[PDB]
Amino acid sequence: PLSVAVVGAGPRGTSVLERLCASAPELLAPGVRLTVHVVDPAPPGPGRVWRTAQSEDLLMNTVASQVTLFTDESVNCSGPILAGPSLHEWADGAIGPDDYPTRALYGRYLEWVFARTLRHAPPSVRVETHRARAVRLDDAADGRQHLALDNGRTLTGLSAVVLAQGHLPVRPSAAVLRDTEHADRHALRHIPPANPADVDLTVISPGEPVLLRGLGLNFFDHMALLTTGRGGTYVREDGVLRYVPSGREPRVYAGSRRGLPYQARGDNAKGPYGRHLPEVLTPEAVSAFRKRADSGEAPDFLRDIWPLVAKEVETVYYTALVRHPDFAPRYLSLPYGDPQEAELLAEFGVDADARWDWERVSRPYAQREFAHRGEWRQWLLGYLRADAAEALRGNVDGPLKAALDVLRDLRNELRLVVDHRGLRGDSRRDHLDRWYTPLNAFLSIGPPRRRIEELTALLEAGVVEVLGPRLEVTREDGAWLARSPDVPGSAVRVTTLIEARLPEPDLGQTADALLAHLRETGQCRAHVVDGYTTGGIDVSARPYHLVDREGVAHPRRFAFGVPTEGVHWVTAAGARPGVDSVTLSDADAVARAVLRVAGQ
Ligand SMILES: Cc1cc2nc3c(=O)[nH]c(=O)nc-3n(C[C@H](O)[C@H](O)[C@H](O)COP(=O)(O)OP(=O)(O)OC[C@H]3O[C@@H](n4cnc5c(N)ncnc54)[C@H](O)[C@@H]3O)c2cc1C
Ligand SMILES: NC(=O)c1ccc[n+]([C@@H]2O[C@H](COP(=O)([O-])OP(=O)(O)OC[C@H]3O[C@@H](n4cnc5c(N)ncnc54)[C@H](OP(=O)(O)O)[C@@H]3O)[C@@H](O)[C@H]2O)c1
Ligand SMILES: N[C@@H](CC(=O)O)C(=O)O
Ligand SMILES: N[C@@H](CC(=O)O)C(=O)O
Ligand SMILES: O=C(O)CC[N+](=O)[O-]
Repeated sequence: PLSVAVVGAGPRGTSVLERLCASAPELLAPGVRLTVHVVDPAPPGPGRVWRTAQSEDLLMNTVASQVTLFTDESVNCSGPILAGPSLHEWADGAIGPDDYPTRALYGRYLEWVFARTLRHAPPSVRVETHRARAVRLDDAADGRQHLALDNGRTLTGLSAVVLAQGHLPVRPSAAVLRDTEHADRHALRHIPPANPADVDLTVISPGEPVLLRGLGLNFFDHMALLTTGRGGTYVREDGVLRYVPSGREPRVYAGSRRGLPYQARGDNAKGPYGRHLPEVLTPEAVSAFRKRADSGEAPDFLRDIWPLVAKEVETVYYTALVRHPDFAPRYLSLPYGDPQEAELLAEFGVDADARWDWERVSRPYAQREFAHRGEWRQWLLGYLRADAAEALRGNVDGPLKAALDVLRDLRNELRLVVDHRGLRGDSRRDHLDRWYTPLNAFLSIGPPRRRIEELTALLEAGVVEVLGPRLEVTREDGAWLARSPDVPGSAVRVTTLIEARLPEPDLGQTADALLAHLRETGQCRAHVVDGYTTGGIDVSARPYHLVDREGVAHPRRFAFGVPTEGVHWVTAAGARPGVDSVTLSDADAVARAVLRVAGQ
């Protein structure tokens, strides 16, 4: 009887299984039975990231109304549209549409979507689940696939295998190994990169000096786990938050290279489905870029794409600032950086001090010097208060946060420009991966406003200190020494060093046994763009056949999501409703390819 396997039962594997069930009546012949084997060491639907047994202190970064695992009539795919509830609709008044759910609540939605998919399965499809890791994949003698699980079971005779493996562990860097050894010699705690939900922070004591190395979304999780996760609470008075200490908190120090907590997301005013529709990086502009990459002269990100992104953002900022119907048609007719930009702005009442400045938004401390810790702290509090107040105006009427939310909305169009070798390799390396991607995350993949208002109260209470720009950490007898070379008096000896970031996708350093096996035996390879090696596993165009060391696309193997980062840009994002989600149309295309390779 026919069999297939899905490796990974997080959102992407669950979505493949829902799309398999949707198309199986059209693409399997009458009377044919298909067994789908679903393999995850975590209960299926939520997988490891969204498991319901995690701490309720940890939040999503997406509003509840924009979280779904179901296709909708906007989605351009070949399988049938099967409407279901968003997290907000399913949650039955437990959460507001513009509020941020707990990660455990998304888990409970995902466990229910999985149980519902088994209830709605057509009679041609039997699902079998396996609480296990897959550790080897091989060709059988007839060309069907063998999948070996770490519980000693082997699945044989498979017509197809889908790898939906998401956020995988990585072997520690040389720096992470030196710091782990230093912790062993001096009885310290070193916590390497990980989902904050997976780390044991109960080993940190009250009053202990702790460095969070990182100021991004992992930082905001550890900030919550070491405060409200230890009996801390907040109270609001005259608009303004105050932190109420439990006495169990450590002394929290934090820093990074840029030295700033990530920007607050503007409060959502676009509803469940609202997206900035591009007027500079248009589908017409994107088609022309894809035509040049196709004919072998790929665009340069900095020369050719960045000026369109910059114009897109600046136009939205100025349009929200000027609020006159005639302004934007006149501004959009001007080329990016033309001298008439400045003169048109002056004519609509915009002074030189309200003008966009990419250098200031990137490093807003760089005009000034800091004489001691105290001057850094007062500057930083002023900066975070202004950030929270811009975010309260929302992502439609607030000019700054409307403009930075363009960067979140444009990801669809940037993916179509840069994915599948749409850039030259040297531009991919030096412009996208080393400059745009980290700036973009700082500006547009930051926390809810509430997290910036909490951090500000923690800074006022002295429970958190941010050390300052260009964080330096050195190993000493009995501690690490952390300082900012831009903030005199910032030096502090800590006894816990937390690397507050996730492992990035890296096939070359993977700690997954299955991909290490495929890499050693020449059955997968790193995606390469003109001599630049990315961290991504190489796949064909949709429906994403796995490509072997010699460049051969496998007919029975497909890989989908985070492990393809390099082929694809910003894979670490769920489906949104009403916007022709590529995550949903990719799941549908992968499911239909699996059913066609089985259904011969
Ligand atoms: C901490 C964190 C917070 C996030 N917050 C948000 C957010 O707020 N909003 C948002 O849109 N996105 C968020 N994301 C992005 C995330 O990438 C997606 O939401 C989504 O989880 C990706 O789904 P996936 O199935 O590709 O990967 P994952 O959710 O990582 O699921 C992969 C699954 O595959 C399993 N697996 C891997 N290897 C094997 C193997 N060899 N055998 C068997 N099973 C295997 C794992 O156990 C895991 O269950 C977040 C990610 C993380 C890590
Ligand atoms: N709340 C949530 O839902 C949540 C929680 C956690 C994770 N996530 C998901 O996971 C993704 C990654 O989160 P993240 O916190 O890893 O990344 P992130 O949000 O981009 O923050 C990474 C931080 O680490 C610093 N940094 C990065 N690489 C470093 C390195 N090699 N050495 C030292 N410092 C380094 C960066 O600051 P500099 O930039 O100056 O170095 C930055 O402060 C998010 O984008 C999101 O998709 C979401
Ligand atoms: N339209 C086909 C595949 C394709 O040719 O794109 C499908 O039915 O899935
Ligand atoms: N995944 C996209 C939206 C979509 O599903 O196309 C995002 O980055 O938020
Ligand atoms: O420069 C920016 O990014 C914002 C414009 N401003 O003057 O606030």
